[PDB]
Parts: sequence; structure tokens; C-alpha cells
Amino acid sequence: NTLVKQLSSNFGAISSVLNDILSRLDPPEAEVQIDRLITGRLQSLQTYVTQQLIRAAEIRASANLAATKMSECVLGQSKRVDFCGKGYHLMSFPQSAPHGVVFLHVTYVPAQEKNFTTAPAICHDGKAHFPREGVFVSNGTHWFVTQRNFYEPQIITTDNTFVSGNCDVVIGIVNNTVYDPLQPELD
Amino acid sequence: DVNCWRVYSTGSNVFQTRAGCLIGAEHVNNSYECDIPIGAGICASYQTSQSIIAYTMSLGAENSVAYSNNSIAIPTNFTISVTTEILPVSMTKTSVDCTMYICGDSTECSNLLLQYGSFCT
Amino acid sequence: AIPTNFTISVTTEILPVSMTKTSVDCTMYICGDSTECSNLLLQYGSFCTQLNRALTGIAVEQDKNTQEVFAQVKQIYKTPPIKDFGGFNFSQILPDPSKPSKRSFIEDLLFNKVTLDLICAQKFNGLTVLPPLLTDEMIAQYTSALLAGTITSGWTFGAGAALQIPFAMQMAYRFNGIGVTQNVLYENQKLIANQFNSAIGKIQDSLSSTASALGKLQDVVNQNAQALNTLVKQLSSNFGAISSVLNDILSRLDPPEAEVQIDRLITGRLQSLQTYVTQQLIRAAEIRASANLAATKMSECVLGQSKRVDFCGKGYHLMSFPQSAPHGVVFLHVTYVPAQEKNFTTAPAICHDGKAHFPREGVFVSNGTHWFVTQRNFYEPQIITTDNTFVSGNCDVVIGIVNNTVYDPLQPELD
Ligand SMILES: *[C@@H]1O[C@H](CO)[C@@H](O[C@@H]2O[C@H](CO)[C@@H](O)[C@H](O)[C@H]2NC(C)=O)[C@H](O)[C@H]1NC(C)=O
Ligand SMILES: *[C@@H]1O[C@H](CO)[C@@H](O[C@@H]2O[C@H](CO)[C@@H](O)[C@H](O)[C@H]2NC(C)=O)[C@H](O)[C@H]1NC(C)=O
Ligand SMILES: *[C@@H]1O[C@H](CO)[C@@H](O[C@@H]2O[C@H](CO)[C@@H](O)[C@H](O)[C@H]2NC(C)=O)[C@H](O)[C@H]1NC(C)=O
Ligand SMILES: *[C@@H]1O[C@H](CO)[C@@H](O[C@@H]2O[C@H](CO)[C@@H](O)[C@H](O)[C@H]2NC(C)=O)[C@H](O)[C@H]1NC(C)=O
Ligand SMILES: *[C@@H]1O[C@H](CO)[C@@H](O[C@@H]2O[C@H](CO)[C@@H](O)[C@H](O)[C@H]2NC(C)=O)[C@H](O)[C@H]1NC(C)=O
Ligand SMILES: *[C@@H]1O[C@H](CO)[C@@H](O[C@@H]2O[C@H](CO)[C@@H](O)[C@H](O)[C@H]2NC(C)=O)[C@H](O)[C@H]1NC(C)=O
Ligand SMILES: *[C@@H]1O[C@H](CO)[C@@H](O[C@@H]2O[C@H](CO)[C@@H](O)[C@H](O)[C@H]2NC(C)=O)[C@H](O)[C@H]1NC(C)=O
Ligand SMILES: *[C@@H]1O[C@H](CO)[C@@H](O[C@@H]2O[C@H](CO)[C@@H](O)[C@H](O)[C@H]2NC(C)=O)[C@H](O)[C@H]1NC(C)=O
Ligand SMILES: *[C@@H]1O[C@H](CO)[C@@H](O)[C@H](O)[C@H]1NC(C)=O
Ligand SMILES: *[C@@H]1O[C@H](CO)[C@@H](O)[C@H](O)[C@H]1NC(C)=O
Ligand SMILES: *[C@@H]1O[C@H](CO)[C@@H](O)[C@H](O)[C@H]1NC(C)=O
Ligand SMILES: *[C@@H]1O[C@H](CO)[C@@H](O)[C@H](O)[C@H]1NC(C)=O
Ligand SMILES: *[C@@H]1O[C@H](CO)[C@@H](O)[C@H](O)[C@H]1NC(C)=O
Repeated sequence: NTLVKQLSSNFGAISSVLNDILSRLDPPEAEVQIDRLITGRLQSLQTYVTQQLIRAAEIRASANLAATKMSECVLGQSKRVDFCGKGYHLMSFPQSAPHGVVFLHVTYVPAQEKNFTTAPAICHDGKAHFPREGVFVSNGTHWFVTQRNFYEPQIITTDNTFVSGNCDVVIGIVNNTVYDPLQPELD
Repeated sequence: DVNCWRVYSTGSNVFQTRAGCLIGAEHVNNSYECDIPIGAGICASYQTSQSIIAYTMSLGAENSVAYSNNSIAIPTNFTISVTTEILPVSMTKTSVDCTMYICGDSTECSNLLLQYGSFCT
Repeated sequence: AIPTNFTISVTTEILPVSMTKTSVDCTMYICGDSTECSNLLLQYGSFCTQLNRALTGIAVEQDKNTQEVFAQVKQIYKTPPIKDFGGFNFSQILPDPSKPSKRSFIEDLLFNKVTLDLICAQKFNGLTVLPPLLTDEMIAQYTSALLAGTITSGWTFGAGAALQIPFAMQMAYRFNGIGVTQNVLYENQKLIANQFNSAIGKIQDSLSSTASALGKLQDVVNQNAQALNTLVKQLSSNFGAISSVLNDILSRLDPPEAEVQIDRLITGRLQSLQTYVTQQLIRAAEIRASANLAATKMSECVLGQSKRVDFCGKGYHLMSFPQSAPHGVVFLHVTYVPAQEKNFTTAPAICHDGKAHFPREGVFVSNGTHWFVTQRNFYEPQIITTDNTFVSGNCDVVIGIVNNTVYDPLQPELD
């Protein structure tokens, strides 16, 4: 729109209509007026061309980001944080909008939480047991081992922990017992 | 860029900001999320009689996690959330022509425009 | 070759996020207080409307860059009064409770090393510098909340509701992310602390010394000052007219002969303004790209543990801490680096009784006479058993399989 408005400008000439200038002026004095009009319109066109060239770079950067999101969020499961939504990414759906794309991200969010007393390791018989994959917790009287991102208490056994060293160098190790789920069967 | 004087016409409720002089807004001590950014940590909004208020925008609710050296928090329930994200990919394709724009149907204009070598190319 | 010792290294990374916001005015720049100049300037349709629109767009984008970078937490967390982090000492980056401006010591060192009448002369020609939306007292609060969230809740606060956890246990959760077992940390915890603090001690002594690290953050200020100085200097040019000052021309010339001189001055100053506008429009894109990169680094390096190589520092990434510098951000990356290595002879598998045993997770090594199984990124020899390897096929198709025996830790107990 602004470009079109630049046709309604004198730029120093007698009038802004080229046919008007050519109709009532002979060539020798019409040439300078026409030259003024030409240089004004040439500048008005160059400004628009430069603005479009600058805007195309931003559009290209956004298109590249959208292509990356389609490649990674949609065609796989991403582990980058806050890239494919808020939370833990599960999957995504693409949708099309006029001159653009819309991503529907499905995410997993923990809702309710509870306090527990934790411990790094367990000393059984002068040996320190560490969780294979999980964390030790306690409801006040007994100790359980559970996964990090969800609550699922389990009995501490030897097929679930691993030993390393003696209970002298760990900072917050505590007394407890370990099941060793093979003694009763042999009897 | 006015100290509040340099104001032509003033009125009631003149409030001084680091960004300048504000007339027509009532100052309060409350703090809400920014609605209209005045600047320099000052925001303005329209609320309830009805008036326009200016305040120092806040950042969010403040809490302290119950941190202890032998205490942990474990979740027990989960929630599935679906969110949307919009992204532009392309714009409209336009083309312009000098000979129709700068000169139109005229002929004497083209001869003068030819003196500029390769601008329109 | 297997490493036997490790080292904690803390490095710094500077990133510009935003620049200064400025606005210019044609009516004051090209013509000043004159009126006959404005009447002639009206013959150019809308050259000034777009020139004043582009600068407004840049100014409104500059306040969005910072909002994208820092504003990523909905709750302003606070560190607990009791500082019990298992030996790690964060007092060099935690906010000072004494000085009126609640900024940590390293933030003060960063602020003192950047040098932000020249200003009055620029302002007298219709050039103004708008104030930013977020003052430093709010950016400091944002970084303090970000830093107090990671040391008391881990990565959990970036994906929902913050859940507290002892620091010495998340420092093991993070070791499991790079391929080292838990018991390495718990048996070396003190040493690791005595390393980490020392690394912090070498950061400030590198910022308080005669070094040029914030120069990448100072070139931004230098370019913006240089452009304004050149724009102001462009007013002292003839451009072909008799005089370079407009009041003199209006004083000693009648309108019919003054109009052409005024037109020459107007076109010269119009070109001088358009060049500056184009340069600023080009520079804003680079600033925007840097701001996006900084926002990505904050999202991934800080609010989680990254596995991309050479993204959050050199080495194996453990954690990061943010700090605020004038018109930019500084990241302190903590990384794990193996230190002392030793040679060993390796083998793909072990043939026991016509069966080939492969390591469940690890590698076979030997000290010359016996064979052990150890983790890849640290040296910890163990006895080869059946609860530690898995069988597949017979020892005929593997290239470099060797004779050995496997414990099978169940025979002696049955006796
Ligand atoms: C902690 O968990 C243990 C195990 O679930 C609880 O002990 C059980 O409590 C129920 C309720 O009376 C009894 O019927 C079971 O016999 C108990 N089991 C054992 C092995 O003693 C214990 O009550 C829980 N403590 C708290 C405070 O909730
Ligand atoms: C775990 O239990 C053992 C014994 O079953 C504790 O070892 C004894 O602890 C007492 C009290 O601290 C000392 O007086 C003894 O000298 C220890 N050794 C013995 C009896 O041989 C061990 O301290 C417990 N672990 C803890 C408390 O963390
Ligand atoms: C705005 O103007 C007022 C009036 O000139 C300034 O107030 C004066 O400040 C000087 C500085 O020491 C004092 O000596 C005068 O006694 C003050 N006069 C009054 C009436 O207050 C004020 O400082 C100016 N604002 C700023 C930001 O400088
Ligand atoms: C976990 O959350 C879900 C929903 O947030 C709970 O399911 C709701 O249970 C109540 C009563 O038990 C019903 O009135 C709702 O309609 C249920 N929601 C849905 C979506 O069906 C569920 O009980 C929670 N689990 C625990 C252990 O608290
Ligand atoms: C692993 O490296 C650390 C430090 O790089 C070693 O600890 C040093 O030990 C010497 C003598 O034993 C002391 O003088 C130093 O003060 C220790 N460093 C620190 C930071 O306390 C450690 O001995 C190395 N481990 C092995 C097995 O070689
Ligand atoms: C953590 O680091 C701070 C900062 O260096 C230590 O505070 C210093 O303590 C020494 C005493 O050994 C004083 O001479 C310094 O003046 C203190 N510096 C500051 C800035 O207060 C602190 O001791 C370290 N340890 C702990 C547990 O906080
Ligand atoms: C390779 O490791 C084995 C196992 O640690 C070493 O064998 C032990 O050597 C010590 C030192 O004399 C003896 O006290 C043990 O009785 C040996 N154990 C067995 C099972 O024989 C062996 O010496 C090491 N070889 C080298 C070259 O370091
Ligand atoms: C592992 O040991 C077995 C026997 O315990 C080897 O099998 C014999 O190897 C010898 C020497 O190469 C041959 O002469 C025999 O014909 C093999 N078979 C038998 C004795 O039944 C086996 O080669 C060893 N693995 C190696 C060397 O990689
Ligand atoms: C855990 O204990 C703290 C300390 O009193 C308390 O503020 C918090 O509410 C507790 N957690 C839950 C889920 O109630
Ligand atoms: C936790 O802190 C208490 C002091 O409040 C101390 O008695 C205890 O030993 C500490 N335990 C660990 C594992 O840090
Ligand atoms: C805001 O609070 C201050 C001190 O708490 C008080 O002096 C002032 O009057 C309050 N604002 C208004 C509008 O009353
Ligand atoms: C491993 O052996 C090579 C070959 O001689 C030697 O150059 C290298 O120094 C050895 N490794 C170490 C840690 O000494
Ligand atoms: C390694 O190379 C040597 C030759 O130097 C060869 O005798 C041996 O069989 C090779 N072993 C493997 C496992 O490639």
C-alpha cells in the first residue's frame, strides 16, 4: 500500500501525473520534470526491495526452525528440554494453517507428590548396597526402593542392588537388612 | 523526557516515572503481571469507578522449596497435556515492473530511464 | 586405554542478548525548528513514516529478546537459609544479602568490566535513548531464581513442579547420565568438592585480572556508539549547498533562491538517515540470532543435562549456572574430564565351554595374567561371572576370542 502511495507525490516537480506533465510541456523543459519523477520513484522502489530482502531472511529462519521441529519432534521422540513443549515429550502431531504450520505436542507431567526420607546406600554385613536403577525411600519404619519418576515401592533384595566397598566411606549410609531371595528355597 | 514545569497543561494524579512524566494514571502499591508496558519496570492497565492504574510489574509468586539433606519428593500421579505451537513457513510471492510502475504507458519516460544502466534488472 | 582419575572443569561463555533502543525524528534532524524546510520535506510522501516505524520495530524486538532469554520460570524460588550442600560452596554466585543491589560477586565483577558531553550533543538533534523494560534489579532476580532452582530441585522444576532432593544425590543422578556408576561419586565426594570450589576460585581471578573476555560483549556497544557518532557528524556537510547550517541560508537568501539550497540539504540528510536505518535493521538480525541461541542454551544446558557434544562446554556436561552481564548473559559450565589413563590388552569375547560370553555393559581388560571386566569411562576391575555376561553362539565366528574361565557364582553355595 505504501508503495502505491508513492505514486501520489510531487518529488519537487510541478505535478505528480506523468501524462499531465507530458501533455502541457514541450520536451526541453519536460525532461527535467520527468527526471525528478523518475529518481523519486526509483528511490521509492529500492526501499521496498531492500525491506523485502531483509524480511525474507527472518521467514527463512522460521522455516528452518519449523523443518527441524518436524524432523525431530514428529518423526521421533526428542530428549531436548523445552524444545517440543513443556514437560517430558511423548509425541506430536502436525497441522497446516494458511502460510504456516501448527504443532500439537503431547507431554507427560507429574501431578501429585509426597515427602520421603532418603538414603544413599545400605550397609548390610559390612558391605554397602547401591540401587541398580532407582532410589531408596522410607515411610517411617521400613525402607523400600522405587523408580525416580513414579512411586512404586518394592522390597530390597540382592537381585536389585549392587555392592561396592564397605560402609565406612559413604556419608549417609544407614543400617538395614537385604532379602537375598534365595535362602528360603534351598530349605 | 520531562521533569514533573515543562508540561503545557496538567491535572490531577500526576505520577513521576524513570521513563518520564505520566498524566491520567493513578499510582498504587499493588503489583500484577504487565498489561501495557510503560517502561523501566513500570506497567499500566485498565481496571475497577473504572480507571487506569500504573504499577511496578511483578515477576511471579515466591516460594521456598522444603530443602533438607535427607528429604526427597516422589510423584504418585501423572497428567497428559496437549499444547499448540504456531510457526510461519512462507509469505506471499509478489513481482513488480519498473516500465509499468515508474513510467507506465509513456514512451519518452523510458528513454530517460535507460540512462540508468542496470538498476531495474 | 582406560582412564583412572577425573577432573572437574568450570568454563565461561559470554553471549549478547540485546542492544540499546534509540529513536530519531526527521522534523528535528533534517529541518530542526524551521518551517520552510518542513514544507519542502512534505513533498516526499512517506519516507519518514517508514523510517520511524523500523526503529520502533527494532525497539519492541529488543525488549522481547530479554523476555525470551531470562523469563523461563513462573515461580521466584528462594534458597533455604541453611547452606548444607554436601561440601559444595556456592557463596561466590549466590546473591549478596548485604549490598543494596542484590547481585552476586561475580555479577559485580562482570558489571565493572564493561564501560557503557557526547550524549547531550546526540540528544540535542532529536536522538533519544529509550529505557529498557526490565531493569537490572529484575534480571538479577530472574537469574537468582534460576540458580536457586537447580541446586535444590534438579531438572524437575523445568518440567512441572519443583521437587526437592539432596545435592549429593543429584550429583550422582548426573554421573549416571554420562556413563559412570553411582559409587564413584559417593566414595570420592569430598575430593570432588575440593575440586569444584577450586575451579570457581579460578573464574573470578580470571575476570578480575587484565584479560579481554567481555570484548565480544563490548563490540556491540562500540558499533552502536560509532553509528550514532557518524550520524551526528553527517550534519556538518555542504552536500553542494552554499552553507551547511540552515538558519544562515534562511537568513541571507530570499525564498526563490533558498528553496534549491534547502532541497539539496534535505536530500543529503535524507540519504544520511536512510543509511543508518538500513544498518540498524541489518544488525538487529544478528542480535536476534544470538538471543535465540542464548535462550536455547538456557533451556537445555541449565534446565537439564545435555548430551550434545561441545554444546554446553568441552567435556562431559554435568550442569550449568547463569549470570547476568550488561546487555548479555554468561554461562558457567561444569564438565567432567578423564585425567590419567593406562594401557591394557582387550578382547571382544570369552570362550568358556564352547560358548562365547559378551560383556553386559563394560569391556574386558587384562593386567598381563588375569582378565577382568570394567566400565568404559572409569577403571574398576571386577571378577568375570555369569551374572555379568551373556551368551550367544559358539566361539568359532568371533575374530579375537580367547580362552578363559567364568566364575558362575552359584556352585560353591549348593555344596
Ligand atoms: C509403612 O509400610 C509398611 C509396609 O507396607 C507398613 O507395615 C504394614 O502395615 C499394615 C497396616 O497395619 C500391616 O497390616 C502390615 O502387617 C504391616 N507390614 C509389616 C511388614 O509390618 C507400615 O504400617 C507403614 N507405615 C506407615 C507409617 O504408613
Ligand atoms: C550398623 O550396625 C552395626 C552393628 O550391627 C554398627 O556397628 C557398631 O555400631 C556401634 C554404635 O555405633 C559401635 O559402638 C560399634 O563399635 C560398631 N561395631 C560393632 C558392634 O562391631 C554400625 O555402626 C551401624 N551403622 C550405622 C550406625 O550407621
Ligand atoms: C525536577 O525539578 C525540580 C525543581 O527544579 C528539582 O527539585 C530541585 O532539586 C534541586 C537539586 O538539589 C534542589 O536544590 C531544589 O531545592 C529542588 N527544588 C524543588 C522545588 O524540589 C528536581 O530535582 C528535578 N528532578 C530531577 C530528577 O532532577
Ligand atoms: C490420579 O488422577 C486421576 C485423575 O486426575 C484420578 O482419577 C479420578 O478419580 C476420581 C475419583 O477417584 C474420579 O471422580 C475422576 O473422574 C477420575 N479422573 C478421571 C480422569 O477419570 C485418580 O484417582 C488418581 N489416582 C490416585 C492414586 O490418586
Ligand atoms: C586423583 O587426582 C587427585 C587430584 O588430582 C589426587 O589427589 C591428590 O593427592 C595428592 C597426594 O596423594 C595430594 O597432595 C593432593 O592434594 C590431592 N589433590 C586434591 C585436590 O586433594 C588423587 O590422589 C588421584 N588419585 C589417584 C588414584 O591417583
Ligand atoms: C565458601 O566460600 C566463601 C568465600 O570465599 C568463604 O568465606 C571466606 O572465609 C574465609 C575464612 O576461611 C574468610 O577469610 C573470607 O573473608 C571469606 N570470604 C567471604 C567472601 O566471606 C567460606 O568460608 C567458604 N565456605 C563456606 C562453608 O561457606
Ligand atoms: C594382576 O592382578 C592380579 C589380581 O589382583 C594379581 O594377582 C595377585 O597378586 C598379588 C600380589 O602378589 C597376590 O598377593 C595375589 O595373591 C594375586 N592374586 C591371584 C589370584 O593370583 C597380579 O599380580 C597382577 N599382575 C600384575 C602384573 O600386576
Ligand atoms: C580354547 O581351549 C580349547 C580347548 O580347551 C581349544 O580347543 C583346542 O585347541 C587346540 C589348539 O588350538 C586344538 O589342537 C584342538 O583341536 C582344539 N579342540 C579340542 C582340544 O577339542 C581352543 O582352540 C582354545 N581357544 C583358542 C586357542 O582360541
Ligand atoms: C514436605 O514437607 C514440607 C516441610 O513441612 C512441607 O512444606 C511440604 O508441604 C511437604 N510436602 C507435601 C507434598 O505436603
Ligand atoms: C543432615 O543434617 C543433620 C543436621 O541437621 C546432620 O545431623 C546429619 O548428619 C546430616 N546427614 C547427612 C546425610 O548429610
Ligand atoms: C503505598 O504504601 C506506602 C507505604 O506502605 C504509603 O505511604 C502510601 O500511601 C501507599 N500508597 C497509597 C496510594 O496510599
Ligand atoms: C601405551 O603404550 C604406548 C606404546 O609404547 C606408549 O607410547 C604409551 O605411553 C602407553 N601409555 C601410557 C599411559 O604410558
Ligand atoms: C592383531 O594383529 C596381529 C598381527 O600383528 C595378528 O597376529 C592378530 O591375530 C590380530 N588380532 C586381532 C584380534 O585382530
